[PDB]
Amino acid sequence: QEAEYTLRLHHFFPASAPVHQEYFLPWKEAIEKESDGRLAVELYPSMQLGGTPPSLYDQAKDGQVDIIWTVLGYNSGRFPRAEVFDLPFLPTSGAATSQAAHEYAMTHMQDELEGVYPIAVHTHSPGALHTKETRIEALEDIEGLKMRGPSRLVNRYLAKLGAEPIGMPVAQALEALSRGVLDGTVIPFEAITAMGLADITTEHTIFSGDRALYTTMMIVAMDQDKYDALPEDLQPIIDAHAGGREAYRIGQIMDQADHRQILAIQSGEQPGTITRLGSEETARWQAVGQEVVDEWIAEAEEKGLDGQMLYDDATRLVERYTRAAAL
Ligand SMILES: [Mg+2]
Repeated sequence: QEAEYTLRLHHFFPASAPVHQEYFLPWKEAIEKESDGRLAVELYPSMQLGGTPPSLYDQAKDGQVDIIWTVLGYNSGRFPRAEVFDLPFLPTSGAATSQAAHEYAMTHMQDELEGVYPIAVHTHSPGALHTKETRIEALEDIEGLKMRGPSRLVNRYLAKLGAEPIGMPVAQALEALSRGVLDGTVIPFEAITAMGLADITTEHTIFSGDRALYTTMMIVAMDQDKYDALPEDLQPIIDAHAGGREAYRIGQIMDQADHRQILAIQSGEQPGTITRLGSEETARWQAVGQEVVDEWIAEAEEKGLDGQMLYDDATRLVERYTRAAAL
């Protein structure tokens, strides 16, 4: 059939992005086929419909476009309950942490996400430590390093570890590293390569055990008004391709992409070194992490949020979905 509704999906990443190739393309297919063509989905990567990434959330909410994919934290401070997912050593895999974020958001973020229909609230694959020169084999080795963290809480963690955290827009990264304003940065492996950093930051440190350094919360968000305008027999087609199992899948795609990057470095296909810290060393980093958690909880309480309850629920959910997947 001819399209009754055309859903324009807008995001910042290139069409070659794993999520675009492996999630949005099949999402588009399923929506179109299951609606018998009544729903068309048009994909616009690389900000091809205009603006910059901090404007995406409002582009969907305001109905300029129908669906967006974005980082909540691009509007820093806008989603204060979501920030719990930025804490050090909270996440496990992108897949399981994603499923946990979705459920957390459905429980706690109904007002924070008012006006969007959440196709998937998820996280990216957990990040790692990337430096030009310093092989980080112990906590002591990060002391004094100029490191760009990708969130407030990761920068706070960096400062507790004794690094000097430096805030700047993401586009300034490659160049601040090359200019020597920065020693390194904290981001996933897929982001290192896509940013043109794979030959600049050739030392990479990851950790032992069933928790990883950090992630942040992302969303595939539809204008609630557009969802509400769809007929009763088409809304369920969207519902069938929305929710926590979609979030899991997005996270898993991002996990697979980061794993391929690690394999490439380990094989020699890409240059550099991957250092994994042992268990006991990793515990020292987690102990510092716990200080950031405790500070976040206190600050949240001071502002009227039940921070302890939220942290406890985020961590409960991460454990739930990690265990379910391991089985
Ligand atoms: Mg709206």
